Amino acid sequence: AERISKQSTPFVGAQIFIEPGQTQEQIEQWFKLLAESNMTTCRIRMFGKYMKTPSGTYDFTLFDRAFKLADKYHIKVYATLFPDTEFTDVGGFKFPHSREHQKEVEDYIKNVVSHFSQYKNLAAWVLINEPGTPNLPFNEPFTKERFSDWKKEHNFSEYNEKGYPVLNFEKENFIIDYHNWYLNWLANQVRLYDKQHDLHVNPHNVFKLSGLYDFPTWRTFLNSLGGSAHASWHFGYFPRKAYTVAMSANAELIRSGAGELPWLMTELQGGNNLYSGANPLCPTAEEIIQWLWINFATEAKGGIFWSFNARSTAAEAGEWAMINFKNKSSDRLIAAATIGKFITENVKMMSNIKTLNSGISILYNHESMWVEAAQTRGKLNGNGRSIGAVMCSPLSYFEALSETGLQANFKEIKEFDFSLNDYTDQVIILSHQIALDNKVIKQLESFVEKGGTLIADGLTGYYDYQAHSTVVSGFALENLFGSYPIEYKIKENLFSLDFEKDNYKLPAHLWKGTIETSKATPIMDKEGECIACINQYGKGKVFWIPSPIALGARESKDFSELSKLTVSLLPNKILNDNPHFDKHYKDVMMKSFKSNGTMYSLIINKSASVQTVDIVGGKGKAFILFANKNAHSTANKLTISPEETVIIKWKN
Amino acid sequence: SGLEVLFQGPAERISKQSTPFVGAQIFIEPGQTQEQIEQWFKLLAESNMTTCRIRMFGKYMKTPSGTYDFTLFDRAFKLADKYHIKVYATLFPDTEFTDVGGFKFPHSREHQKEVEDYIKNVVSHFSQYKNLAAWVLINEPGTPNLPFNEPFTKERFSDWKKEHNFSEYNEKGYPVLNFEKENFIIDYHNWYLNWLANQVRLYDKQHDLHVNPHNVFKLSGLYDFPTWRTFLNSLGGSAHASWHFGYFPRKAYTVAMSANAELIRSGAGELPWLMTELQGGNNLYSGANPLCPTAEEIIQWLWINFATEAKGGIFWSFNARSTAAEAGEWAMINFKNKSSDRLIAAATIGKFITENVKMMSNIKTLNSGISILYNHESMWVEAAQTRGKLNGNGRSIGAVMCSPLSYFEALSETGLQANFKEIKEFDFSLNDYTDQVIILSHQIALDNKVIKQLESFVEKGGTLIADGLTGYYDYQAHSTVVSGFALENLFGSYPIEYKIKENLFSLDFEKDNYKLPAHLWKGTIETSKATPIMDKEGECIACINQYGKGKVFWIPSPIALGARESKDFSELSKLTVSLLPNKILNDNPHFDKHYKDVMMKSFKSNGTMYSLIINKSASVQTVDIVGGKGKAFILFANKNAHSTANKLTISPEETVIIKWK
Amino acid sequence: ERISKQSTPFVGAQIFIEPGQTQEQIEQWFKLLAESNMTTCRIRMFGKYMKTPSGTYDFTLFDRAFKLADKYHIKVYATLFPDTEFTDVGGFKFPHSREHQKEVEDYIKNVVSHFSQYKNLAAWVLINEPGTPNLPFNEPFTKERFSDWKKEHNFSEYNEKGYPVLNFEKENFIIDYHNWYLNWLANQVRLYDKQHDLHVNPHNVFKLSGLYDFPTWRTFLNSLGGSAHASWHFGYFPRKAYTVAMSANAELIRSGAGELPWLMTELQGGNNLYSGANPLCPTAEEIIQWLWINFATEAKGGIFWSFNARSTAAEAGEWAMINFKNKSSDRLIAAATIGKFITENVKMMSNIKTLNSGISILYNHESMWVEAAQTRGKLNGNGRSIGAVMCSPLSYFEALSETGLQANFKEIKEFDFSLNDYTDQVIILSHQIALDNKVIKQLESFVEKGGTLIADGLTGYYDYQAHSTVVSGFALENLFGSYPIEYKIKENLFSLDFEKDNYKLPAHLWKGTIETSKATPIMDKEGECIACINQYGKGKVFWIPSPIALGARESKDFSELSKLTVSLLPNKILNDNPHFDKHYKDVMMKSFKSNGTMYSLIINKSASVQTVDIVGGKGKAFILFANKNAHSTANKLTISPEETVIIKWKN
Ligand SMILES: [Cl-]
Ligand SMILES: [Cl-]
Ligand SMILES: [Cl-]
Repeated sequence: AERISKQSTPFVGAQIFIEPGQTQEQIEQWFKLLAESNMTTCRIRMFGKYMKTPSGTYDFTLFDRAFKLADKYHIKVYATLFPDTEFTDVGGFKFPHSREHQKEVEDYIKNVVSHFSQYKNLAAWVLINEPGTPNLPFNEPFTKERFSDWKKEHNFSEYNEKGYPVLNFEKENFIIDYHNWYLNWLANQVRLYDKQHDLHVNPHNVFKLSGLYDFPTWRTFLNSLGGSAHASWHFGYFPRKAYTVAMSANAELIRSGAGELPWLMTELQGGNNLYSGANPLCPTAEEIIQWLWINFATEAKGGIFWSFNARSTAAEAGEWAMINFKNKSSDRLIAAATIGKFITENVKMMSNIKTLNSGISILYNHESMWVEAAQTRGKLNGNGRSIGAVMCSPLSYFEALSETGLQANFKEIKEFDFSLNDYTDQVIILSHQIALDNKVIKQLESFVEKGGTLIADGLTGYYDYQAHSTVVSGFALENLFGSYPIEYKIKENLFSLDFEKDNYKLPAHLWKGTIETSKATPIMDKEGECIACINQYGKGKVFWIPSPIALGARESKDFSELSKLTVSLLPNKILNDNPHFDKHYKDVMMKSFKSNGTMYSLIINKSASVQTVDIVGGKGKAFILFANKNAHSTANKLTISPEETVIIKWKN
Repeated sequence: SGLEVLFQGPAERISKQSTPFVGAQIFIEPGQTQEQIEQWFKLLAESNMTTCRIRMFGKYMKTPSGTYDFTLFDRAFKLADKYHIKVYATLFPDTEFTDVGGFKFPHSREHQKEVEDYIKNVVSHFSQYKNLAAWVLINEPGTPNLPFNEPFTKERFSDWKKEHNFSEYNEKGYPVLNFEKENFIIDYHNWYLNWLANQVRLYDKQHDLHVNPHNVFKLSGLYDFPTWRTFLNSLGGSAHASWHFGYFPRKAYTVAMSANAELIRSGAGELPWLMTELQGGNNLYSGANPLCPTAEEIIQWLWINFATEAKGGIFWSFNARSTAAEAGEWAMINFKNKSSDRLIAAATIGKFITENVKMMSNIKTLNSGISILYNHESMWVEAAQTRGKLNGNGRSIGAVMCSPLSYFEALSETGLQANFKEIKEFDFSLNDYTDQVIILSHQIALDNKVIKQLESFVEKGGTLIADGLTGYYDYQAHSTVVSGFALENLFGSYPIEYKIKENLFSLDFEKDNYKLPAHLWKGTIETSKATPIMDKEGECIACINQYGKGKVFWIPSPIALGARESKDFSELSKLTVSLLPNKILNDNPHFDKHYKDVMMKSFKSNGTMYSLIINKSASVQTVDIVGGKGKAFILFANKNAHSTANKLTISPEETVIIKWK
Repeated sequence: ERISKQSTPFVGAQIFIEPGQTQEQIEQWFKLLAESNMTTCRIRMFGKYMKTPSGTYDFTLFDRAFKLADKYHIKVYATLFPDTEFTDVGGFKFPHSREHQKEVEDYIKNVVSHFSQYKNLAAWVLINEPGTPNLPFNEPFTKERFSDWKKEHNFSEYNEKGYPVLNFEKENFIIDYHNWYLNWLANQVRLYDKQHDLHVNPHNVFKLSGLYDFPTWRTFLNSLGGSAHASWHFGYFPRKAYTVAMSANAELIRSGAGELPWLMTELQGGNNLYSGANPLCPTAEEIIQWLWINFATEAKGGIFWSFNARSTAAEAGEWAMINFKNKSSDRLIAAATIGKFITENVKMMSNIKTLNSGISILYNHESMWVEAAQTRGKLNGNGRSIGAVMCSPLSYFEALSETGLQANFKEIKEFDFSLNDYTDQVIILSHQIALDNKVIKQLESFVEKGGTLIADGLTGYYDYQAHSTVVSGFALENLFGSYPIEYKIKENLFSLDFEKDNYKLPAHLWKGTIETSKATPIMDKEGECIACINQYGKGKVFWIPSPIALGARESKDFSELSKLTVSLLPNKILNDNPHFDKHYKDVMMKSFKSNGTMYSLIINKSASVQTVDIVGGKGKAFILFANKNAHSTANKLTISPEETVIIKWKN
């Protein structure tokens, strides 16, 4: 069996949806067109329901037929473990219902892995489709018992060391361990019968469900990390014209989770929402190209579309498909085929992509999400007083930097390497990360002391990991920030922070923060209040502005001032060595990468007008390698059309 | 035959030749005085109303010892008889005071026995009054909240499932849904109403049996009218402006009432029908879309129903309830027990009937030959696919009824009659469908059996117009668009894609720079036998298939819903007229062009043709009437309408009846 | 000391005590509180922070706070707050079980026996914020109490005439249940302490007044309190009318108190981060506005929640008057100016009596209960929703506030109907949809004896059993000299245009038409009878059955309601009471007396400087208090946006 690595040739692929009633002729037509569309890979849901017989034996014939037709057309298979479940369950169950159900799953894995491991075109086991859910089954006996046991094996006090009341987030910490346990158990079950094939899983809805996911632990039992990134389910925090930024952030979040493992996008939107989806669309040909290039530029080893062909009955019947109802290519399959073709014509370049890290990392943590859920009591009013502000704030910084043509990491705090000796020219952004503990504050102190730049806005560090506010009891970040909060005062959803000397008018959301400096240099507003500071801490710097300016940019639909302020704070080396825009461009993105020593840039225009983007930083002259609407450059000034995707190769 | 007439006895038996009546609920509860009740019947008689409806509350007849005391209702029946008023009597067993509408099914076997006792006592006693006109078996059968929680319903559903044999796969092997709940609910309504009819018939074989289905644009998926015909003498209805017409603005409650009348008329088949429950007065705290009907609306509603073959209009209510829910609400009389402008208006229509008995007793709607068809299964599949979302678009509950109602409105604004029928109420057995038209607008579920009926209809000369997602699914929510399109033969074409767009977009045709409003989804197709119609992007968006002697126009984008969303039915009117057989436009009075917020429907009585015209626009309108034969004589006009040679000048809110000389 | 109507008013604040705090921090709070001219604190006596593993009471945490209070001469309102979940911000409202009741008995014995011995204890707060919108009918203690209550009451399903009725068993039980538990808490305290004032803070009064029988509570309290939070309780108003909200809230509690002194136990002292329904941080200007409104309405105190903040989870670092460095915010600086004014003006400030115009706006429990039945709990913000029966009288209250006229805001049973003469008195019944025969006889007596009755909206449409006498035989026909004909629903906002006086009154939702017998009819420009004036003995009735107070609310314009109401007031009210020469949008005035001297409070909530011409009563304006340099010329006051002014009337 071929094993995926960081040097593998990336593929374009699609789900092949197999259910009873389909003909041999139909299935062959799908694999034939898939191969002709420069796709090398499919994913097949190994439905337990469609292998169980009246007598209780396993009949594999429906899936044998599909695997053999895949093999005939040289198509490799991602096989999803999908035990018997109700027909109406579109995504699959996330945990066993009962001990008896766990034994049924054991039997399912034994039978399916023992049989299908023998196909030479099997590429990977997907341990479970879309682990995690917003509706965790605390009602069910299996989960209820595991939670009770977990609480008894943990030793939590109702008071902290100083004597203050605390919350312990038992449910949230259990759910992390429970996901770790079930996925590790699935991996162990597969490994009883198959030690040869890659193990894979697709975390999903990552801007909501990241607080369920411990990716560093998952690395210990996976060969590759996957993902679902659907425009109609996962990108609700963005308008459609910023699905570029959404896909880039989603790719960066999975890339960070993968660490040293290769990653790929297991499940992308291939087609139309009729009745399905939260934010329904039919992707354009232009969007298909945008999403494949964004993922490959972010080190993806594959993009698999849900779905090649459609389900026929009830939920999503005739929805999501890349082929039309005559089983011929839509403009989406034609577009995807151009990217498969580009890969086959550019194998060495496309097999060795490394993202060009600017040195900017936007960090989120589980605990800011968990504390926010407790403090907002689950309200969904779309503001800072609602679920989602702790992810929308860092995503807004991410957007501002994308609109400056700067790459940024999007990482859980535990995925950041705090162990190095030197952080000169590195930048951490902590945007409205409302919960930080003493351990992470020491890591941030070390980072800044060793030359790091820390940017913090909104309610970053207002609470610890027990929802205890050190702002009230004795501020844990006083040392690092060289300053102390004074007040928060609630204002309107959108207000202006007007700096002394007109240096900036920053859009701000909901709360105005005021501070008192000791060691830091104060920054005053036109009302004579202290609204920000710069602290020199060892060899590094802190910029702290306790009003939500990233959320202010989001609310005002204008990232230009956040871009300008952030650029002014970046170490010179980042702007000298990284291709970026000469200024902020609304609804344009760029991210750069390297392959075998050569530098490349990806540029996408999501504005309504032709844009001329002046690219500066790094070295070399633009050669346009890919441009789907005949972009042209004059010196390093790129003229790019609405919805166009461009790859520049930088020569000498 | 002559055995039915010996059974009939002294009691009136309603027929398609009965003189229509205007009537009102007489609300009887304890605490009212003899003098008050007499005042109501006296004013009802003086208002040219011949008929009342009375709720025979079990609660107000049950005594401490469990005997029935009939005194309260005897008093009312005797005062009705004194003023020559006939009574529709509603069976309404003991129930909580707070239950405004009544329970829809028994709670338990024990409760069923209490209902049996109630029917025995009440029917045995009140059947003896010579002024009893009908038994209403149950008030407003059906509900949006069916009691699956209660033991009687839970057990009936379990038994039903055991007596049906469903597979999880179809003949070709594909997964299926069987809609067990929905099919049970049809059979459950059939069972309980048939049981109530059988219970009444134990004690009274003389009097008409009646029932009032309600909220028909939402609850039609509960109702099997063809089966109900087997135990009713007349079909009724509730059609309340404040409860049932939420899919329409108030200025189109004309169209809402016309469609509601057409839906019940279709359900009635060979039975006579009447409107059992119309809104007679004001909403204070009650209703979803609260109003107080204008005098003009009362006249509009009575004429629309009569023009659609109604044998009566009964207003809820003559007098008001006094305590809690609807206290001092809904009444046609004011708090001094005198006439509101609504009762004065209703009285003019009672007077017209007495002065025009032979005309008004023999109304037959002039069928254009256009039938707008809905089916239970499109509603059931929509409820499964939208997961019950209430966002008011194609991705929500209601689109499968709003789409056909939009075609209905376009035709109303062209002055053309159209039937509104459940697919099983359409007669597919004829040899010739020349000059007949079926509109299937976003009827998302069609099975092989109905497709064969449609093939036969078109082959034999029928015109079929299909828009939106018509035929996307079968009756098991299986999409033949995915597995092998069941309408390919009839349509001479095959779907290619749907692509979701905004709530309102334009279909921009290749030719004439022609534009159609469309809702939510753009459909593209590939033609084999059909003639393709292309858009400016070079995609095929519609086709005409010539199939035997008939034709099919198929446009798989929702253009009826596009007209609804744009609040403009003018293009849908023009397109539909262009597809009609010439004989329909030659033989039927209609407007020379589309008129926004005007309606006309035509009818015949004893060989003479008539037209009803209502102006709901803000301005005086001059409507040029063409088609059929004759010269306009204005027989009814409440605001001094005048005509010059078939051009009618009609005022805002005016109702006009033209007699064609 | 024992509170009385002659006590010197205080400014005070919650001192929030929880484990983890240092001696040094707590001392810093009491020191700054004393330096801020505050004499009083309130402390939540958390059972959770006194219970030991063995079940003994350890009082240490609260001893430390009481001793530091005493050192700085700060008196303590001590809230009885038995052991409860850390997540319970407000406290439980009733015992969960008989066993829980015994735990509460033990808690009261221990806490009252111990803390009664501190010389700086001022009052026991029997329970924090009695009442809740979500009553625990599910729990055994309440389930049993409701069963017993129903067995001891005998309700019929029909009235005397034979009509069906509702009996509102749940609502009547809840009144008796609140009365019982608060009386029981008072009796428990009195087992161990007969020396200290008993106090309680009813809250969210524009929603929860239907839970509260203040006349009964007087029998076991020494003072009535209140919570009046801008972020929880004033949702029926925009922020610019929180002046009117606070004035009405003060008037409602003042009416409930009767002969007892009252004070505001719980005002908003600081910022909402994640908490509150209508979140804000009060301005310095709002702090001053709220203290003066309450004192002008006879309040003996204003206590802010909170001096210092909670540290963990719910409201962590929220609500506090001090900043995160434990120094004064502009809110504490503002409150300190009012504490200073009181110390410099003790005799004036100790003897405030509100100058009653003679106008009383009456609400009743039963209108709220019948509305909840008729609207089925709908929250659509119109007359067909929960709240219209309180928003209607509050709208009249606002119209009068914008005329500079004081008005009482009273439950109907708090009005004294026993007097011989009501000459120059006015009752306004605005959309009080339920009235019974007993209250109608009291209103007949009131009008006969010289009273003026103003009724709008659906006042008297129903009786106390939700039976409409409008349907069966109108109970108010005698008093009104007229009979309803119809209601017809219209749009959310329409205009009632009088034939004669060219009043054009905004009206909400329903148009009422009537027929006059003895009354003089008032016709509109459509030729319909929409109102009447009935002469009844020495008094008069103005009846307009369309909602004109709710019309003013919906149009955001109280000017026409002001003009119409002024035209109906007895001359003596306009001659003897300071008021505005005309309607002023977003300005309020209320007047008071102390030791024979008359004063006026004026607040400008408009965006612009206003010049208000004050007329009525006697004397020349002297500005005694002004936070933005107001000036007067004769009796014409120039007042800045957000400014609070006290005029002393000299002659
Ligand atoms: Cl799968
Ligand atoms: Cl009835
Ligand atoms: Cl407290």
